[PDB]
Amino acid sequence: SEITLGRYLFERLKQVEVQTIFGLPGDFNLSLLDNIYEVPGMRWAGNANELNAAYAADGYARLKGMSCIITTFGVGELSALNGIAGSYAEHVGVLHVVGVPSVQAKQLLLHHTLGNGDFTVFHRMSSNISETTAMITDINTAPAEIDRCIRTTYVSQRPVYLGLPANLVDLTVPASLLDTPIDLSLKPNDPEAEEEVIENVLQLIKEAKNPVILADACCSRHDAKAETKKLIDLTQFPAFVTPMGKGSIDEKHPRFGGVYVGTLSSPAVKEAVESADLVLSVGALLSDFNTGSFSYSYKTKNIVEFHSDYTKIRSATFPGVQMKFALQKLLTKVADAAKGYKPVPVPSEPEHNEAVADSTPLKQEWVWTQVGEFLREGDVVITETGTSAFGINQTHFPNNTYGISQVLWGSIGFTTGATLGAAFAAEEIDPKKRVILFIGDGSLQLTVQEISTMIRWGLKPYLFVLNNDGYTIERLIHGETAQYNCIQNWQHLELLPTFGAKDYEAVRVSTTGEWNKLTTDEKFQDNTRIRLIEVMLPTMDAPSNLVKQAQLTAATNAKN
Amino acid sequence: SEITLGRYLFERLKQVEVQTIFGLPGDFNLSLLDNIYEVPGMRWAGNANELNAAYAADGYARLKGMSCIITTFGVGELSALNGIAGSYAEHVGVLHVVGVPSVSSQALLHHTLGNGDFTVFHRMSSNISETTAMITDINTAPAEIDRCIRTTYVSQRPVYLGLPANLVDLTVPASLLDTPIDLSLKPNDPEAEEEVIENVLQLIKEAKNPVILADACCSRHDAKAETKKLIDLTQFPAFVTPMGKGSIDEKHPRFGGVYVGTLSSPAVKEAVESADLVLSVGALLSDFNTGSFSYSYKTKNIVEFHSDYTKIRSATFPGVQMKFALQKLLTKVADAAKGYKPVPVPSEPEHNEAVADSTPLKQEWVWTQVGEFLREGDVVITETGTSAFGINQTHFPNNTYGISQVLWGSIGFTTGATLGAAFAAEEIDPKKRVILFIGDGSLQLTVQEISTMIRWGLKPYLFVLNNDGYTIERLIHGETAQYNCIQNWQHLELLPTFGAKDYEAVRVSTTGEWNKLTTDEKFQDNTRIRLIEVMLPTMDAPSNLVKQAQLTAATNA
Ligand SMILES: Cc1ncc(C[n+]2csc(CCOP(=O)(O)OP(=O)(O)O)c2C)c(N)n1
Ligand SMILES: Cc1ncc(C[n+]2csc(CCOP(=O)(O)OP(=O)(O)O)c2C)c(N)n1
Ligand SMILES: [Mg+2]
Ligand SMILES: [Mg+2]
Repeated sequence: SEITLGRYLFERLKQVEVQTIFGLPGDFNLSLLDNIYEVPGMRWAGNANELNAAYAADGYARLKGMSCIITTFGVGELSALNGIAGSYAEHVGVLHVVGVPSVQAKQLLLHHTLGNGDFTVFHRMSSNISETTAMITDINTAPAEIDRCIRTTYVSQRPVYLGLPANLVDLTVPASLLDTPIDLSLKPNDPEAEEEVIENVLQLIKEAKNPVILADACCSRHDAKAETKKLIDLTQFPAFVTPMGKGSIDEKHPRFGGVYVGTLSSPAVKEAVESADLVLSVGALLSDFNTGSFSYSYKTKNIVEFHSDYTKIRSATFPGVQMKFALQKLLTKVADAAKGYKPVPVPSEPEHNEAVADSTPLKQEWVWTQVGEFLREGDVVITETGTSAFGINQTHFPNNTYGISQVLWGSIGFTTGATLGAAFAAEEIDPKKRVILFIGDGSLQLTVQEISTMIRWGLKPYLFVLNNDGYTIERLIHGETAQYNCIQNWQHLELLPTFGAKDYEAVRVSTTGEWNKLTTDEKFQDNTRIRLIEVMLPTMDAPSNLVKQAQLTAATNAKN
Repeated sequence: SEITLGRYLFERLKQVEVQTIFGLPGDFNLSLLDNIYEVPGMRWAGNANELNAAYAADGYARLKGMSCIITTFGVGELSALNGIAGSYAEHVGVLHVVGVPSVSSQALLHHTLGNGDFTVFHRMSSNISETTAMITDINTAPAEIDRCIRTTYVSQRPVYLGLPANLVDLTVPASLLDTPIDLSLKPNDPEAEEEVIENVLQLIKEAKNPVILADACCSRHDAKAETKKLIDLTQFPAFVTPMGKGSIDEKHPRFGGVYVGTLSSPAVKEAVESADLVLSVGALLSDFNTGSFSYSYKTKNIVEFHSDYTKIRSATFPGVQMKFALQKLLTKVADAAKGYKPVPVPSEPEHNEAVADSTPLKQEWVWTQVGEFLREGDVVITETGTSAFGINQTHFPNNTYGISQVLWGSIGFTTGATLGAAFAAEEIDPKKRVILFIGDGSLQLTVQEISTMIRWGLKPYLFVLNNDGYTIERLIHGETAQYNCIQNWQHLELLPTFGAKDYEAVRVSTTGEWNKLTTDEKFQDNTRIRLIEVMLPTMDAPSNLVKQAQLTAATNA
């Protein structure tokens, strides 16, 4: 009893909960894609381009655990690379399958049209932004090679490149291979290295007078949210998230003290974290840097970083000591270690805006607080590079909120595709889960067509478009009135019906009363159709600590 | 007297006729961009994404001879890579300038892979560049900039120039701008050239059925007049590849149409495949396979004039340059071809038989009818899909500039190329029309670049072929597969949705409707941007594609 290697791919992807496939068809993947329609519960998104496809795969992988995008040799694969790179940078498990010319390599050479002298060139380009690669050449090893690529994607949480020649996808393999699951479990830690790490961490905890816990980008990605909650529970140490970590600590926890954004933190959060004599960083990735926007660092060097891959203690690096296992062992002994601790109180924010007149023009500082009233448990909140990403750091999340904000890679446009991916993933998880996008008017332009694919599948995101007449975040750094910071004015309300939407809402809000009227309405709160909310904001308006920091950078002689 | 390195770049660009700069701003290019406004006459396109900006730079370079796209470190530059690779594949001179971190911050996490390797993106682009520079020394920088510009224009392939943010604000003597960049070619080694010429002349002497074939680099490397003289003096049949269409002015009695290898017409296929010598001008590749056709010749007796070298049968003559070598050949070639006896060459109908105005539009009808609309000086842009194949049957007036990316074949390219070509055209002559045929499927990939056309008040004709999906793909495999289907868009609403105030958007479904629009005197003048949505059956295509589809249906039975 045999199945094609093509069918085998998708049956595997199904076993690991990948149901939606991203990409575009082309010369070398059409017979491959035919298998999707024969695998119960698999679908093909039908993306509007390959870059967006990759962004969407990234968004889907963030919620579901991994994802698969399929492109074609040359034109499709090169179009996806920025998506793939951002997934690599932010540790998101994206399987990138590339249909290539059939396997004296006459067919590859006739089809290979770059006119360089090398048909491996695209593979070699992808290698730079891939955990591993594979180019399948042999039917007899192909099943194992695909299993390895899927396992690696999942376990390492980084992109994997899989080249599938057209002629191999049609060859058959025994169906019975599917009856043995892909091993998705992490390799155990080294008992001796782990034990050393744990002993040192316990000793540092015993010795600290003002320890804090800092959840970062990989806390949730590597399945350590529970472990982290437990760490806060057993220690009672003040707990904070970085902007990439937001949602990884349920924010109603009594010990949750807010988001640490460096010099952009509230004064109290800044003092709370920067006064710490020990930092336990869980899922660390965002570890210390500089940007023309914000200066993230000024703490102690007494840090313990549980990275997914290794652990760092002050200066020492214990390679191969993995976060989740290392945390679990630490939990068996951490209550004792922290037994000597008197609970320093945590920073708090005002929970609501002050009441103002309904006529009041919308401003960002007000908006970001007010979003807190609309959010609910189970929401997915996506924020684009630009003022949105900075603004969301002040917003109060309910319990069980999944944040997506691409703080490290910072590719504007990402979020329209990420919204698509997340919405597919969220519908598979719970049809009641809402996906809420905040995207700038500038960023929207780069990837706007992926709205079309949301309509195509009857997906129901809230698309809050922030209309401030261009690239405000860039205006604040340089060229406040430069033509390169301006954009063509689009009719945002007309986007949905221009892409064929029949069942949608498109509304513009310019005031506090308008915002409230829309967002407190019970019908709007139900995820019943796709909606675009156009939010009219002043061009130089931005979250306050950002504005203050912009005035700082501009005053100082410190530079690049 | 001193100017910034940034200002120097843009002044050097102005001297080589680059007036519009493509790209998107970002973290390490903002101070660079400031310089644009300091240089009289230069402008920043303001593109809607970096992929489209690369597609636009490519269209711009095709018309003006070279272009410049500027992107930001990591996120900008990697978005543009498919645009660059296409310009590499088809020999288009695109300068990709990337604003990078200063050479003393590196010495950031935002937009890097997390490894501290700040060279990974430059190394990625080196694979699809003629050459690269990463500038680190203010003292050598003007020379490195000139080198990159020269190699871009001379080699007609992309060049990658990395510019650290600290370097752009540093100063260089303005006096350097007073000596031009040298863009000239050295003459050929006379020995090698004499050898190529005598060998080609013998081949002509001995050939019974020789043909001329002009490909893309005939135009790119400025061999059009030499190629015309070749046809005049020899009276040999003369064809173009799809990539080279427009390279031979089609009103020449010896022009026999377009050779598309296995997808050529019966008559063209036979005229080329029975040749006992092919004189190829500007071949990109004389051998390649597409998802749609096979391209090759029957004879081993192939002469290839390339920009960089010459090939005769299996022998290569490195450094024997097309233009100089063709000029030398023409002095002797009438004598070599003295015996040749002409004959009619193949042709396609110039006109359609009159039919009823209610006649629904079909592809075969439309591609011939386009010939009635075109005029001398037009730029005619066709997307990968049915359009690229149908245009091959359209008669081009003299001096028609075709853009059709048949070799790289990346759908979506033409939306950007149309922007780039429309800027370049406006710089050449505001009255030169830019005419695009793009499928509904390809439009989706790069649609937002319509916004940038509107922004600059550019006035292209955008013919959108609505056949409800990916028809070329349907004909190959998966006729009714969901992956060949697309979300249906309201094309007539694209222009106003992207902020167009002065535009037309019209839908044509019949022969009569087509004719009322295109014969309208006012329509024929490029007074405003236009979208024309052309309604076509789902499985309709030019008859070569239809024939191929029935061929593999009656077969595989
Ligand atoms: C692909 C890509 N191109 C360019 C940039 C540089 N960039 C960062 S923010 C930004 C402007 C964002 O504008 P908008 O979405 O309108 O945000 P806001 O006005 O709310 O700041 C740009 C161009 C980038 N990060 N990624
Ligand atoms: C960037 C890219 N992605 C995918 C492909 C594969 N491809 C070739 S033609 C085609 C369909 C084009 O459809 P459309 O523009 O509507 O043209 P039609 O054939 O219907 O006239 C596709 C998906 C490609 N060539 N380039
Ligand atoms: Mg904006
Ligand atoms: Mg189509």
